[PDB]
Amino acid sequence: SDVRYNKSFINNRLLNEHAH
Repeated sequence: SDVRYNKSFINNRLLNEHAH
């Protein structure tokens, strides 16, 4: 059960580096 910890921690940071 590691869906938010790594599988959607790295994918979430691409939108933060681009938007913010």
